Amino acid sequence: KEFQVLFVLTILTLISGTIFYSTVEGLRPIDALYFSVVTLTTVGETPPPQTDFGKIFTILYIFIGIGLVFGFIHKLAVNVQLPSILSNL
Amino acid sequence: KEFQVLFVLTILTLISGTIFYSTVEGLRPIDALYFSVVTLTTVGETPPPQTDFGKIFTILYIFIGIGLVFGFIHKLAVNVQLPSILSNL
Amino acid sequence: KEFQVLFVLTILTLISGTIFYSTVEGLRPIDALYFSVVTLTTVGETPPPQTDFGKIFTILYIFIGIGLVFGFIHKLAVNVQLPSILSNL
Amino acid sequence: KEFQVLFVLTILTLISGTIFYSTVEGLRPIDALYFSVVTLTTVGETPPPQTDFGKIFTILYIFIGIGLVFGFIHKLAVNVQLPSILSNL
Amino acid sequence: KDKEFQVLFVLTILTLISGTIFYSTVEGLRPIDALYFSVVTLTTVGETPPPQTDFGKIFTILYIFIGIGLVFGFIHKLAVNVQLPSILSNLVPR
Amino acid sequence: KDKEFQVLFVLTILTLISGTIFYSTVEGLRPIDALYFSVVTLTTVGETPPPQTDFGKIFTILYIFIGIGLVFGFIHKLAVNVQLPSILSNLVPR
Amino acid sequence: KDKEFQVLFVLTILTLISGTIFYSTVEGLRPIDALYFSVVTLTTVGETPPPQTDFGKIFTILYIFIGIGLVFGFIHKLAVNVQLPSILSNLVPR
Amino acid sequence: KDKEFQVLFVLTILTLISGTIFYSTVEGLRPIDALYFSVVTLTTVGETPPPQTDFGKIFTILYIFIGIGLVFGFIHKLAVNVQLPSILSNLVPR
Repeated sequence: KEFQVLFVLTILTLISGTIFYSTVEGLRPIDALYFSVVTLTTVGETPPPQTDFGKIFTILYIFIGIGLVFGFIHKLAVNVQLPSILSNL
Repeated sequence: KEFQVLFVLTILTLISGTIFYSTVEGLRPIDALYFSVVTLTTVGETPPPQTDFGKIFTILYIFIGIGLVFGFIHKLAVNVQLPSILSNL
Repeated sequence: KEFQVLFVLTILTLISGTIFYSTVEGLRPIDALYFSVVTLTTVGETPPPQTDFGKIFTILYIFIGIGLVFGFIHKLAVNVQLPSILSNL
Repeated sequence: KEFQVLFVLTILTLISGTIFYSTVEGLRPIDALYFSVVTLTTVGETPPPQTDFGKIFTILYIFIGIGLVFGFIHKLAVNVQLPSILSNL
Repeated sequence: KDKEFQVLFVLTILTLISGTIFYSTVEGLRPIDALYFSVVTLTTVGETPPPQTDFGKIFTILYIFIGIGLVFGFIHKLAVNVQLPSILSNLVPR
Repeated sequence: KDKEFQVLFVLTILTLISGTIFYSTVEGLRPIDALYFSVVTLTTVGETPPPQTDFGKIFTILYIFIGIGLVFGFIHKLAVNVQLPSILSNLVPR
Repeated sequence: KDKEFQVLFVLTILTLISGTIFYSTVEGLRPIDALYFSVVTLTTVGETPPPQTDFGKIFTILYIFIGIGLVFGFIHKLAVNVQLPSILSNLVPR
Repeated sequence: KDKEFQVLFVLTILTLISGTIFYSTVEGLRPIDALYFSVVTLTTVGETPPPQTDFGKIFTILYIFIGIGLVFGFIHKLAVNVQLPSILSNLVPR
């Protein structure tokens, strides 16, 4: 249930960026999904937003979304991917 | 009070970068606010500073500011956004 | 054995990206190895993938791979590089 | 002594990148210092290395250096910058 | 954060109040001694004799499992969120 | 997560069952008292006399080292994964 | 870091000194026994009888809640910041 | 990691051996009882009487402060690095 909710809370957040950048920044959804994924995960290998609105949202989106996104990657890591290898080794 | 202070310490830090880059690098404040936000959060999807002074400051600003910035995102996450969803689920 | 496995799990993951980007994105292996290394570590100082397939994979690769990659850097840090300096100081 | 050593271990590491990129990549030291600082801290707002040698080193440098660099920012944060504000509030 | 120290505090008092009612009725302790038996049992000090009735024995087992984690939770929150900061302010030069 | 609380729970019962069989046979305790001696020894309360036989003494040393970590593991998982959330839901206004 | 081990150390001594004064006056213990009762009560060992006066009982409850967290804080800082490094240096080949 | 469990293990045995020598000489305990007094005092169980000599009392105070942190360090490393993985492998279907 914890991995379920972190997973849902993440998808929704990603869905929200995707709708946002693909409307406001004019990205195709796949590129907007990617800009959301690499921004929240802090990879950051894209150019920055071009509209001021996309800039203000990216700031709010990063503060709100990073903690949830990293929360999932953490619970994903230690509660789903690890045991698999760990019991197996 | 802890979420208050981390929040203030953050705003001030952001305000300090914003004043800095919008003066020294010639950015408009909104872009300077963004360069500060994506640099401290380690997203990093902008070009680097262009002046040597902006470069020296970005190094000091990253060391000083990252720990405070990530401190807020953490307390924000676990003490304000989580309970909301957690009590609700 | 823990530092061994985290090390192997990492190499394999890196090997998987390297095969991927050097085939799908057309990178030479050394550049594909680098795109995998700087993406999983969240440095992110390259352009983004150019194919949609490379984009979808980079999203999955980041979620799966970041937790393992940061796990290794952590165990590397505290169990191999630290003691060396710490016993020595 | 702990904040001293983490501080020294960091400077040395930065000094090592700076010598490296300013020789191998042809950067002026100030830009090489910056590429080292934003790469180890995972900001990553520069282009990637241009030589294959600079690429291989950046991979090794990131694995070795990130754990030490983040160790300092952490001890800096919680043992030097925090108390200052915390005792004061 | 304080609401947290408040509830842990209340949850503790209640638990202690429960033991006190229990041992002072079932074991025949005076409340002050029953309060003490609850406090030194949950905190794991344990410098009293054990319960004498089988009912007091069964309850002490359940009481220890349920109560130890709450009790030690309060001592910890007490420690870091009320005594520490106070120590910190008390050590400031003025 | 629950499977975790299940196993810690089982591992604990078994351990307690082992002590109970042990002290009630070797020390001559009635099972209820042997269950209690195991519970207050592993939880470190310790409000009983010590074992009387040398065999009960050797076993209590090994039993404490092996069992304390499991027992305290269950009290912790119990605490944060079963009592806490319940406390949290119980404090929701409806 | 050391200043931290210094203060935790002082805070502890003071606390112990307080109990010692207390039990040796109110309970009629000789100071050495009162020092011991404070040390084994705060550390949760608890291999003494309980207090005999109601005043000693009330104080032991408050003393345990206030003192356990500090005492266990010192044992922890002692452990990782003074005994460990020493263990580490002691295990270096020369 | 194992070297860590090895040393914690050795450090513990030595400490126990020290108490055992001590109480069996100074307190007049037989070694098996002195081993037990050391084990239940460091682990904070504490289901024995206290020391009878003032020297045994002073040593038990120092012994508790120095030893508790090491002893609890071993029980923890024992727990997560030797018993847990074993539990984990033991619960694998084959």
